[PDB]
Amino acid sequence: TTPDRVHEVLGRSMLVDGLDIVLDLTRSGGSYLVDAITGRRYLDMFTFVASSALGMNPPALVDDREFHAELMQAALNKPSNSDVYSVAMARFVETFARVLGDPALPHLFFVEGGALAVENALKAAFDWKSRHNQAHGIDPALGTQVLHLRGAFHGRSGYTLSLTNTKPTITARFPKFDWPRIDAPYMRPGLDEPAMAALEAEALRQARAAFETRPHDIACFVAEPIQGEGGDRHFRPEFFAAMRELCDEFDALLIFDEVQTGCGLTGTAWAYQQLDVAPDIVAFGKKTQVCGVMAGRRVDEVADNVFAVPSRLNSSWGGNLTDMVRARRILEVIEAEGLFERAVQHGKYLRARLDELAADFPAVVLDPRGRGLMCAFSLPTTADRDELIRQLWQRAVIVLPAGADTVRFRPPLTVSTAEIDAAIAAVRSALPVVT
Amino acid sequence: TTPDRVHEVLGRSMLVDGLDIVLDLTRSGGSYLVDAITGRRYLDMFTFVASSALGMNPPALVDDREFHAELMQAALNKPSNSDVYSVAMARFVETFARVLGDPALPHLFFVEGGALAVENALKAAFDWKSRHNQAHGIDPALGTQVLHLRGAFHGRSGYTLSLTNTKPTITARFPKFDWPRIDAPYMRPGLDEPAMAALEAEALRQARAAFETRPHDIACFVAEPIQGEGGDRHFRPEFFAAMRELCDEFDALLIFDEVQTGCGLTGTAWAYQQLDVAPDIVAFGKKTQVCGVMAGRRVDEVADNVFAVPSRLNSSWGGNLTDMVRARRILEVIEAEGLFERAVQHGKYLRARLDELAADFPAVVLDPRGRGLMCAFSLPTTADRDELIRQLWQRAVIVLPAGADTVRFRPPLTVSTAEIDAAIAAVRSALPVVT
Ligand SMILES: *Cc1c(COP(=O)(O)O)cnc(C)c1O
Ligand SMILES: *Cc1c(COP(=O)(O)O)cnc(C)c1O
Repeated sequence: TTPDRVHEVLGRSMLVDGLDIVLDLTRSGGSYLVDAITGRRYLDMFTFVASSALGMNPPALVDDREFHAELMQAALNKPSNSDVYSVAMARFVETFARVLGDPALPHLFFVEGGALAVENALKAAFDWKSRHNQAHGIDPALGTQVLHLRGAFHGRSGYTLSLTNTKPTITARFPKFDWPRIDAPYMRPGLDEPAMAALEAEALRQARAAFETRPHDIACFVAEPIQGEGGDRHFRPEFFAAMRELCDEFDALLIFDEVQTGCGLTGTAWAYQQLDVAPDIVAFGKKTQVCGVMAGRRVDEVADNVFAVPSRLNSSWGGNLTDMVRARRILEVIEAEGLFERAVQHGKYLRARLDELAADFPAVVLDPRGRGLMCAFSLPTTADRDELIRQLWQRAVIVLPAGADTVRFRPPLTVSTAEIDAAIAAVRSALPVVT
Repeated sequence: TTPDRVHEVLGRSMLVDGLDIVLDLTRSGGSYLVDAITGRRYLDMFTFVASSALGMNPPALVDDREFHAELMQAALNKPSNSDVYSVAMARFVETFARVLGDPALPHLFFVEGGALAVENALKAAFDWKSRHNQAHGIDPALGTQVLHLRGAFHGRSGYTLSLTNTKPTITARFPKFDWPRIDAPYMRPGLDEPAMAALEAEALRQARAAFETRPHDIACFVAEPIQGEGGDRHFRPEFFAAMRELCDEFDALLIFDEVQTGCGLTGTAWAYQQLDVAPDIVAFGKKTQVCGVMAGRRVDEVADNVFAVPSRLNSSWGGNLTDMVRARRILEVIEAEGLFERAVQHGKYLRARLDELAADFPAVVLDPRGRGLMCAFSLPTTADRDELIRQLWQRAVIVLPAGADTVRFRPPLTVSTAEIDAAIAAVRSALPVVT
């Protein structure tokens, strides 16, 4: 099978709606994807839907002969880490705890897939609430509902389909639980402090109303600290702090879905660290390669919780050992090279350029925004947005759409300022064409 | 981190309830796991919960220098196969279709994880039923329920938690849909043809009753062709053939969950091929490394089904590329070495030995059964069963429990008759001790 036959071969078995290239696995490197058909290089602001921290074939992994041996060792087989432990696994878990750990959240659980990471956070919360109810004389059949936001994306699995509400295509015709959903009071341009406070107070009102009309039945509140797929919607720290207080008042856990924001993209290990809100459970994935949850805070108040009792949470594999070994090495690079700090500084650079774009194209480049390297801007209509992405593609720059009118940037943590300049130059070239 | 410190390090972050060994990734081979602490060798009848087809470090993979290069290439990174295609991916898909494909089921979809494979089969069915309803003047809000069996195990995710019913520990305190569940008419010892027919007719009655009391609302019937976790319960081909007819009468899809039975364990690619029943959708995983579904038959009658319309099914990664590359090579070994046929012959050998065990220990070794290499027997009580497993462990043989009183054998497809003899000898030694 040859690069030029890839789309034909796949097309016999599956819907083939992806990018028009064939990935060269060997010649791709850093912030560049190589099309194996033409040899053309593509500037990567997409990073496998934000799942690549270092970009392709990072030198620290490719040149490391000892790591090669460890990776091969892991890659040849696929143990069930659920019941069979290894040195390779233990090294990963200890470096995860060191680099990404929170002392308040000591319980770690790993699984393949971001939606299932979120599901395990939910299951922890369902169990916690039922048992907390039981211990205080409340019916243990209560504690089965999930408070969540409009415009949320938490995945495409049985429980997360009841939470995700972006494109109808994702959720239509699939059975859902009737769980309480509230307005998302995200920052928008031309809203001052009092205006934002009023917006938040209304979501808070709706949240409080949900807790009071469904007594002892809401197990948790789940949120993205910054909504990704819904359109890079950012929230003030004040909103989540108010939600944190309200969750505690009604004995509900706070879960942050950091599958997209996590592992250094915003400039810290986790976006929540910048919002000064302490969650009870964090779900992670994408850049971490292996997915899962970190849990603690109020979780430990229920002694027979899901992390203390055998066989409550499980999967056959307990995550992919190859992913663990690769992630261990990635985390070591992040720590050794100070990549979180690099994300803060280069994020400030990218944001500044998007502000300049807004100044030069004020009716077209709307609402430039970001935290660290997680940046975006919007266009007047979805047609403009879709056209801009096509024009960037022709110029060999890969970016992703979000929501109705957003273009999002997801560069690797190792992106250089020259590479950011190249992406901005491509946007400047394309804009007169779309107008 | 040293082998003797593995359990200590992991114990700081997670519940450590697995096997008492530390896996030596390099020295393990074939039907033997090596404990890195002692160097003791363990006879493997467990195969990472039936997910390993060839056992550890098979020579055809370890000695193949070209494959090493391909595997390393895939292992260094983790592309989103959902939107970025590669030669490595296309080679996998084409060899999967060749070795495991069914001409009636041309639609292939891949995902990480067995439960999510089953969930995607369900989602295909929900969409199919709603749209089939709509096209025949029936309310498209109908078609949201799943007919399933008692003692079923389909996973631990949002939708499969509503199906799985083995140990209460797996499902307790998690929100479920109220879906119709019927008795499982599995073969048991000392039941003749008429007795079995009577048992099946009763399950059939219950199935028919479910279809009639929930009109147009049952999207599919899902089953394991042989129930694994529930206790290796086998069904006559007559039962599923009757279910096949009944599904067609009420316009519902038939889904086989072949995550445990699949990829050659029973002697054919899929267990369903031996039962002479044609499903509409098959979910697969474990031995396949990448998980997913094959779909066709009645699925294609709805033109805008989930395999024809973009973005209805998805995950970020679209399965693990390292898993695909390893699976491609495994499938090539299976095909080149005739491993399906090897499973039939060695399965007959194993079964014969378990019959001899039943003859020598008639009050203790109960209900010897199996299809190909998927074999089991039961003990009088769960205490006897648990003790037998402890006694086998002391003798360095790894087997798994199932249900209340079953011991299951899950050898690799490459198991030799001498290795089967060794496992049987260990059982013979242990039995007088348990009695
Ligand atoms: C994409 C993502 C998920 C789902 O992860 P998958 O691996 O595709 O299942 C969940 N939450 C957020 C915020 C995500 O970005
Ligand atoms: C174990 C298994 C699954 C679940 O697979 P996971 O990878 O653990 O999610 C589903 N169905 C059957 C029959 C299984 O054996």
